[PDB]
Amino acid sequence: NFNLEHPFFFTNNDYSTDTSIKYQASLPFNWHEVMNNDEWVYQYPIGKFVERQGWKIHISSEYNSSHELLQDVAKICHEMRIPFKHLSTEDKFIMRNGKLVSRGFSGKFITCYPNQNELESVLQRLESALKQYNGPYIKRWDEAPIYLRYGIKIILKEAYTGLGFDGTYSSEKASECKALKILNEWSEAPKIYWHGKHTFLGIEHMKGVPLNRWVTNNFPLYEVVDKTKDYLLRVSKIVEKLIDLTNKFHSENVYHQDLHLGNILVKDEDEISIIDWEQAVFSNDEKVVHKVAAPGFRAWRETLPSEIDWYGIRQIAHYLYMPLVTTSDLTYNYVSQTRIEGKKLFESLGYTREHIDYVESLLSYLDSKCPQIENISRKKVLKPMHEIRTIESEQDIQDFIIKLLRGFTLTYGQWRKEFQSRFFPVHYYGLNFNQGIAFSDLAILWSYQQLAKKVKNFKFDDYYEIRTQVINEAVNNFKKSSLSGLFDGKIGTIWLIYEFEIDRAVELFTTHFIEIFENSQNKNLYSGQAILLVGLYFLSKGEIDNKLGEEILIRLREYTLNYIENPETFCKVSDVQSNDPYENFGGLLYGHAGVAWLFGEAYKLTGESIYKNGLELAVDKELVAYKVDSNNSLQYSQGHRLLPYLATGSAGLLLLINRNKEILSSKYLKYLTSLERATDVVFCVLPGLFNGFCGLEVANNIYSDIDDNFSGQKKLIEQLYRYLCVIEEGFVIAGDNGLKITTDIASGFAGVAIGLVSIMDNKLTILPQI
Amino acid sequence: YNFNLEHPFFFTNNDYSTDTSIKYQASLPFNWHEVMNNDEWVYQYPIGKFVERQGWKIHISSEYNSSHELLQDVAKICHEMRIPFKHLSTEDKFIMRNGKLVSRGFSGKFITCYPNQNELESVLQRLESALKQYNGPYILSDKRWDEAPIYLRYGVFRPSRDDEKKVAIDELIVEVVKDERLPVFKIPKGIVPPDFLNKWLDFPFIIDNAIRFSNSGGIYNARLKEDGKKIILKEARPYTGLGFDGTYSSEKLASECKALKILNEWSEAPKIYWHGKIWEHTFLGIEHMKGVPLNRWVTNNFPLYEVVDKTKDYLLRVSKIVEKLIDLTNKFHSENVYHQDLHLGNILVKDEDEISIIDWEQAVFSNDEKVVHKVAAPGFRAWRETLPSEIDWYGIRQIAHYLYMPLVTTSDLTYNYVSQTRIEGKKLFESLGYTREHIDYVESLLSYLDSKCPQIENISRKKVLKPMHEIRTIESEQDIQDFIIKLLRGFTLTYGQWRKEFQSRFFPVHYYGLNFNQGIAFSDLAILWSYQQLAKKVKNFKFDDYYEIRTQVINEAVNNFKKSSLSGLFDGKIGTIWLIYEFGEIDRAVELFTTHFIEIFENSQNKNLYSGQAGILLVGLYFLSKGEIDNKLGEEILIRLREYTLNYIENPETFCKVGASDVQSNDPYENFGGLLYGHAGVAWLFGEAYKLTGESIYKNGLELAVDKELVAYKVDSNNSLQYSQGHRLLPYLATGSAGLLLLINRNKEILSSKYLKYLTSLERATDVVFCVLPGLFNGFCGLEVANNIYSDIDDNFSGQKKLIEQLYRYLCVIEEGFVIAGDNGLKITTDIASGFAGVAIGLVSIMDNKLTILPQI
Ligand SMILES: Nc1nc2c(ncn2[C@@H]2O[C@H](COP(=O)(O)OP(=O)(O)OP(=O)(O)O)[C@@H](O)[C@H]2O)c(=O)[nH]1
Repeated sequence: NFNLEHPFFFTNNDYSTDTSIKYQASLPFNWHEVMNNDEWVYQYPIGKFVERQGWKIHISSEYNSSHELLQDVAKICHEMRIPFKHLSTEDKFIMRNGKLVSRGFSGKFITCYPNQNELESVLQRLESALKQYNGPYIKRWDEAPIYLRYGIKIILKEAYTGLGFDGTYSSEKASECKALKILNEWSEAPKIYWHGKHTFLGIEHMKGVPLNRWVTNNFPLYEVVDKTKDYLLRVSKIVEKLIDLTNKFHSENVYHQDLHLGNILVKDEDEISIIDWEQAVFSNDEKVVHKVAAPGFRAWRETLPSEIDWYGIRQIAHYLYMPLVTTSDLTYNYVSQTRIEGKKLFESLGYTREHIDYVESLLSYLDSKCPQIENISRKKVLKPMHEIRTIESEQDIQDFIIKLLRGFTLTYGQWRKEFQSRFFPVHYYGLNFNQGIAFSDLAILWSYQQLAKKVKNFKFDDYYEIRTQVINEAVNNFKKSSLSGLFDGKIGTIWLIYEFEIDRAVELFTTHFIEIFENSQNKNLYSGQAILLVGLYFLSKGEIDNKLGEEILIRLREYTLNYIENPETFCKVSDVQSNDPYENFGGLLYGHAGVAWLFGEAYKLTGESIYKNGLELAVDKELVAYKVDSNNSLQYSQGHRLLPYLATGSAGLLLLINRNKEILSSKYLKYLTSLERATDVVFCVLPGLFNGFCGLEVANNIYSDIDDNFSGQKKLIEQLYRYLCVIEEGFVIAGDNGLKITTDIASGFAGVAIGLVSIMDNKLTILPQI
Repeated sequence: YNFNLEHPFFFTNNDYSTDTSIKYQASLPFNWHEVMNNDEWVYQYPIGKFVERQGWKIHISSEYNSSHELLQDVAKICHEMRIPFKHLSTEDKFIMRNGKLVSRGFSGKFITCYPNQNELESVLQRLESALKQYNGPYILSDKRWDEAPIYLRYGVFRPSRDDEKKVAIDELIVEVVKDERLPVFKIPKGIVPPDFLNKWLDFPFIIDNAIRFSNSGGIYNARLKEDGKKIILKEARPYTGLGFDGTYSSEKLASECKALKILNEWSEAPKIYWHGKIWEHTFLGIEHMKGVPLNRWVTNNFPLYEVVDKTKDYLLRVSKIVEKLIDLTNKFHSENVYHQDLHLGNILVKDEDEISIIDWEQAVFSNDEKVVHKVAAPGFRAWRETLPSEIDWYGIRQIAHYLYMPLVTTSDLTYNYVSQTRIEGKKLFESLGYTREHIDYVESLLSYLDSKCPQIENISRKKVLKPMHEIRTIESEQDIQDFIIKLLRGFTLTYGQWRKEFQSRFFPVHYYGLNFNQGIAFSDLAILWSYQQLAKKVKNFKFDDYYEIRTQVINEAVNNFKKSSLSGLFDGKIGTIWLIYEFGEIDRAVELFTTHFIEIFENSQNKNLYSGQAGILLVGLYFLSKGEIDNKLGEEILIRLREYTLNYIENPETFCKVGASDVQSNDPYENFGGLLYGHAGVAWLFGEAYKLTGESIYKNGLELAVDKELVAYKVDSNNSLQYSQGHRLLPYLATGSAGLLLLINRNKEILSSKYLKYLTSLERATDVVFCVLPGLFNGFCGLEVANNIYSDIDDNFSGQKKLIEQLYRYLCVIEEGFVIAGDNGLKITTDIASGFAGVAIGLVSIMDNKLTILPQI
C-alpha cells in the first residue's frame, strides 16, 4: 500500500530506474566491494575476526561536501583502519536526508564498524578531516559531525533539514520572512511577531475555514439547500476579492507560486485571508518550470513567473463553478469541460440567467489574460473533451458503450509494452491481490465478455486464446497464496469460473470446500465465511456431492443458531475516517449488513423459518448504527463524512431493505421514501460502484420491476460525462482519488460495465441467487 | 545470431539498454495520435482518416548541428491538411544510423512523411520552398530532388489491410516482388507513370583495388596518372561519419593533412600527394608502403614450438624493432603533434626490420586536456581521461607487452593486465634456453618504459578483478586441494554476482550460446554436474545453498522439457535426460525416453555429435549397457543402428563433409570436421558398439572413419599432423588434432598397429608452449587433457603440475576465489565451453582417467 508514480500509467515501487551520480571509491590490496542489501555498498578486508554488535559511529554532512568527505574518510580508513559502508545513490541521498521522512532512520550518511577494542586513535583521527565541515545532528561527541550509537496563542514553526531535488533548504525557503516583511501592510497576509535564530518565527492566525468545507456548506449537494438562489453573488464576491488583491500585490516583484486549496481562508462576509507566504520567488526575464506544488495545480514547461501564477489563479476560481479539480495533472487544459458541465447543472437548478451569464463573462475576462502553452510531451495523447451530447434513444447508449469498450482495449494495449507482472492496470490499494472477484483481472474479463455480448454482433478477434491463456495461470495460482474468502479470498474464482468451464470448478470445489472453509474464522462477506452463498448457489441447481451437502447444510444451520445466541462479535454494527478497505466497517462490503442475503436465500429455498428469525435479529442489530441527516433520513454516523453510498451508507441499506418483498411488514417499511430521498443527490465527488455514483444509480433502481428505465440511463450517462478523459475513439475513466487511470471493480471500466449490465438485467449480478 | 551488447562484468543480450540522450518530441492537435509501434519510430496519423497504402514516400535527412530546427520548422506543414509522419525517437539512434558502424542499405532516415498520390506536387512545392538553408547527407537508393534535402522512394506504407486478400507485407499487390534493398533504385514491372514526376525524372585516377568500402568509404587503392606509381585514396562524403562527439569525417582528414604536412623529412611516414576536393568529397593521394604488420609478424617469429626459433637470436630481433619504436617517439613530438590509436594495425615492419607507422586519422595539436580515448581497438582502449601524451605512452607499453607475450586482449577489463604477463614472461623465456643478457636487456628497457605512463586509482566498479602477484609451484597434492576449493569458491562468487540482477537465465554463458539452456553446452544443469563432481572430489564442502538450487534446477529443467524443438546430445533434449540420470538421481526420465525417443529420432537430418542423432544413439547404447530399458526398444535401437551403419558405409558423403574448405571463423555451426563438430566423433559410436556387441562390421566402420577423417590434415614444416582451414592451423580438441588422439589412444587394443604409429607425431603436434585461448573445446585445457587420460601407468602429477602452472598464467583473481575468461576474452563466462565447468571436468578426468564429458560403456 505505497505510492510511486510515473507519467501516464500507475505502478508500484519496482519501477524506479534511478539515473544519478555514482559515488566511487578506491580499494586496497585484499579488500572488496559488495552490493549486499541493494541500498548500501559494503567494504571489508578478507582476513579479520569480525565480532557481532559493539559500537557504531555516524557522520553526516551537507549535500555539496559529500564526495570530498568520502575521499577523506576513504584515505583515512583504507589503510588497515576498519571496514566501511555508506549510501550508494546520489538520487536516494535527497530521500535519506532533506524534508519530512521516516523518524526512525534519518541522516546517518557515513557508517563504520570498529572491532570493539581498537578505538584509541580512530576517533581521534576522525576530527582531522572533520571539525571544519557541517551536517545534521540526528548524540554529539565533540565539536564535529561525529555521533555515537550502540512540526507546527501564536502558532510557531521550526528551522540542515528540508532539502528538495534542487538546493533549497526549508530554512532557506529567508524568502518567507522577506515576503512577510514586504507585505506587513495588509491584514489579509499574516503578521510577524518573532525575529532571530532552530528559529521560531511566528504568525497571526486569521479566522476561517478551508474552502472544501465551504464548498460542502455553500455549493449545493441537495436541492433543498441555499434557498432563493444568490450563491453566485457570493462566488462573485470571493473571485472579485481575489482579482482585486491579486492586482494589488502583483504591483512590485512578489509572487506566491501556489494558490491551491491551502493558502486561502474565508472567515465571514466573503472575507479571504491568504496565509503561509512561503514559496515566494520573483523574476520576469527568465523562465522556470513549476517544480513543487499541491496535486491538481502544476504549471507547464518553462514559462515566465508572471504566468506561473496564471494557471493557479484561473483554476482556483474555476473549480468554484463545479468542483472537479484533482485530475488536471494528467489532462492539460482540463478545466474547459467543467464550465460547460456546470452551466447546464446550474440551469437545471433554476438559477437566474443574469448571475450565470455574469459569472461566465467574469471567468471569460479572467481568461482574457490567456497564454496557452503548447507543451510537448507524451501526456498530450489524452486530450480533453470538447463535445457534449444528450441521450434520448437507445442507439445513443449503444454508441456510448461501443465507444467505452474501445478505451478498455487501448488501456490494455499500452500496459503490456512496459510492464509484465500483471495483465491489467490497477488501483493503488489492491495492486497485488491478483485473484477473485476483487481488484483483479479475473473479475475484469467476464465483464468484458458480458458487455461484448450485450451490444451488437461484435468482432470475435482472438479472445478465445486470450481467455485460455488467462485461465491457465488462474488454475495455476488457485493455491499458491494465503487468506480465504469470496471477494479477494479463495473460492470466488470457483464461482466466476462456473459463471464464465463447468467441471473443473465443481471438482476443485468438492475437493477443497471443507479444507478451505474451516481455515477462515470471520463471517463477513469480504474475507470470512458468508462461501455459504457459493454453497447454496451450487446446491439450488445441484452439483454438490450429497452427504457432504447435508453435512455442510446442518453445519451452516448450527453456525446460524450459534450466531442467533451470540452478539455481532466478528464485526461491529467504528469512528475511523478512512477509504481503506481493512479499516472499513458497517456496510454490505464490511459488516453484518450483508448476511440478510444469506438468510433470505435459505428462507427462499424450501421452508426454513429460523432464517426468517435470523432476518429480524440481523436487521434489529443493524438498524441502530445509522445516524440521521438534515433531510429526515438515515446516514452513516462517523465523523463529518456523511456519504450515502453503496458501501456503508444509505444506498446499501435501501438495497438490503427491498431485497425480498415477502419478508417485509409494516414495521420494516417506515423509511422507504425518506431513504430514497437520501439517495437523490445532484453531485457525487468521486465515481464508481463501491465508492461512487454508479453504485448510487444502481441502488436507486434495481428491484422496482419492469425494464424500461431510460430516465436511469439519462441520469447515469449525463452525470457520468463529467468524469471522463477522452482518448482516440474511446474513453478511459480515471479512478477514485483520480490522478492516473484505473481499471478495477470499484472505480474503472468494470464498475460501469457491471452497473450497466445490472441495470439492463435487474438481478444485480454479484452475490447471486437460484 | 550473435547479439553482442556492452555491459560491465557479463556480456549479455539486447535487454540491458536504456537510451540516455535528448529525445525528440513533437506536438499534436486534436484528432491526432502518437502510437509507439516498434521502438524506432513514433507513429503519427490523423484519427479517422483512411491512409491509402501503396504509393510514393519521401525520405528526409538532417545533420546533427541543426536537426531540432527541422522538427520545429517542418511541423506546421504536417499540421496543415492531412499528412501522417513518423520520426526517430532519440539522438542515440540518429548517431547510430547516420554514422560509421551502420550498413549502407539503411542510412540517413530521420523524417518520413506519407502523402497521397494525388497531392504530391502540392505538398512538395510547399515543403521545398521553406527549406533552402537546410542540408545533409545523400541517402542511398534514392534520387536528387531540387536543392533542399528531399529524396523519394517506393516503399511500404502500412501493414496488411482489414478485410481483403493479402499475400505479404513487402511485395506488389498486382507475380512476386522480392525485396531488393540495395543502394540503387528499382522500378518494378513497368511503371504507372506519375504525371507529377515525369518531367523531373528525365578525374585523374584509375581503379586498382578495394580493400574495404566501410560506410564513409575509407582507404582505397588506385593509381595516379600524371605521376604514375602506386597510390592509395581516402574518401569521405560530407555530413557523414559521427562519433559520440561533434566530429565529422572532413574534420579529421584536414587534421591528418596538417599532421602529414608538418613533417616531411621522415622517410617512413607517408608524403601527401594531392589533397584535392572532387565535388564536395575529400579525396586524398597518399603513397604506399611495402611490408607486413606486427600483428602477423609474431605468427612466424614468436617461438610456438621449441625448435622453431632457428638457432636462437629471436630476442635481439625483438630488441632492434623495439628500440626503433622507442627512438621514433620524441622526433615528431618536437612539432607538438600527437597521434592517438597506436594499435597493432599501424606498425608495419618491412624487410631489413624497418618500421613505418601508417595510420594517422586521429591527430590533436595541443597538450593541456584530458579526453576519453573514444575510438580504439579491442585491447588498446586506455583508462578514462588522462593527457594524450601518456595515452600514447600507454599504447606503447602495451605494444611492448604484446611483444613480450601475445595476450593483451583482456586489458580493457582488468587494469594493469601487464603485471601477470611480465611475471610469467621470464619463466616462459628461460624454459626454452637462452642467454640471460637478452632477457636482461628486455626487462631493462621495459623497466625504463613503465614509469612514463602514470598509474591511476579509480578503476570504476571493476575493482574486484585484481592482477595476480601470488604465484606458486606444484610439488604436493595439497596445492591441488587448495586450488580446487579456491576455484569452487570463486564459482560460488560468480553465481552470487550473477544472481543479483538477471533472472532470465541461471548462469553466465558465452555470447555464442546466449539463448540455449540445456545439455552439456551453453546451459545450466551441466555446470551443477561439474559442481557436484568437483565438490565431493576432495573430501566435502560446506554446501550452504546447493540442495535447494539442485531441487530448483531439476524441477524447472524437467517440468517444461519440450518448449524448444531440437535434438542432439550436446544441447538437444536427450543430454538433459543423460544429466538427470547421471546427477545421482533415479533414472526418472526413462518414461519420457520411451514416450518420444522414436519421435525425436524420426525428424532429424544431421548426424554429427553436436546436434544430431549419433549422440541419441550413444545415449541409447549407454542405457542398454546399464541393463534396464524395456524388452522391445532395445531391439529397435539395434535394428536402427543396423543400416544406420550401412547407409554411412555405402555413402559417407551424407553424414559428414570431408575436406579442408576455405573458412576462417569461430562460430560453432560453421566449422565442420574434428572430433565434436564433424566426422571424427562417428567412430566413437563404432567403438562403443564393438565394445558392447563384438562384431567385425563396427570395427570396419571405425577403420574407414579414421581413414577418411585424416584427409584434411596438412603436414607442418616439422613432422606434425595439423588441421588446417584457410591460412590458419588448428591443433585443438574440438575442430582440431587432439580429438583424434583420444579416439586412437582409448581403443588401442581394438585398433591395429597400422594406425598406432601416428601417436608419436600427434604427441609432437599437440605440444606447444603457447596458446591464445583458455578453453577445452578450442583452447588450452583440451590440449593437456589428451596428454594424460589413458596411458597405462598412473603419472598424473607432472601433467597436473603443468596444467595448474599454465592455468595460473591464464586465470584472473577475485577475492579468495578464482574466475576464468572465455573465448574472445573481454568478459567472464562459466560453462562447459571455455568456462568454469570445462576446467572442472578437466581437473576431474586428469586423474579419474575417464573423460566424463562423453558417455562411455
Ligand atoms: N595506409 C595503409 N593502409 C592500409 C594498407 N593496407 C591495408 N590498409 C587498410 O588500412 C586499414 C586500417 O584500418 P583499422 O586498422 O581498422 O583502423 P582504421 O579503420 O583505419 O581506423 P583508425 O585506426 O582510427 O584510422 C585496414 O582496414 C586496411 O584496409 C597499407 O599498406 N597502408
